[PDB]
Amino acid sequence: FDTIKDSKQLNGLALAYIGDAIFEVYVRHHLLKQGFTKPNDLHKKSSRIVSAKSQAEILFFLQNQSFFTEEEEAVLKRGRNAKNTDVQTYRYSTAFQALLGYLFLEKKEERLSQLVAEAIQFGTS
Amino acid sequence: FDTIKDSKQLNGLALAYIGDAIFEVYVRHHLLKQGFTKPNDLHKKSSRIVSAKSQAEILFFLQNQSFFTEEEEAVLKRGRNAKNTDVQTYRYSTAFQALLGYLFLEKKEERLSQLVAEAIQFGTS
Repeated sequence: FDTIKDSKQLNGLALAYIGDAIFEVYVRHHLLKQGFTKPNDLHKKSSRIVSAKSQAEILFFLQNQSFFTEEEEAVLKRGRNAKNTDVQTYRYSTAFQALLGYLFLEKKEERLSQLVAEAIQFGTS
Repeated sequence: FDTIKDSKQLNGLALAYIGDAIFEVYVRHHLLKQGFTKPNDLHKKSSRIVSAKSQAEILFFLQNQSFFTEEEEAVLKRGRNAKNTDVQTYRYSTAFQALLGYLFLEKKEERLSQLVAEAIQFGTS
């Protein structure tokens, strides 16, 4: 993908907007790779993993592992504050989505794969 | 992403399932790159481009350019026949989604970028 000029200046919602799609590709790819193959199977599986509640729970989990660097912490803060979903779950899921968006747009490919794998480990289990 | 064993044997719906997410990342990235930045802006933009009607129209367009190779034609046939949306628009959009899924999973990265850019040229305009 092309570099986007000043992508790191993007507001939290704009970062969360790309992050949410990125997470969906990783999760759907994961489920295919596990040998699921049926439609109603795969959509039930991915909607469960990609839901706001589940992304909130994932982020909490990763915070207790002290997974993140200070740069990533700053991007999560940006997403959490970006101006039938709970307020706190909205804030945390948007934080997680903004970080994925950020890592993707900044082309931190290795770190993004690491983070999503961790997220998927927890969110599937 | 890891290779998925016998990914090319996947049924049309399973290929369309990953293709649809892939298309969403490309389209969202495109809109960010164009310097859109507002939420209600970007979602209105991408839902318009990624809708079944618009993917049907895109595929028709590309067919008249005789864009596709014979291998890709076979994958479109698989998606079109995979067992408030119109029947024909469903069939064509699923065909387009299965091809993107296929190109992605088979790691035909250059061809996938080519196809999506063409799709986005037409679908935005």
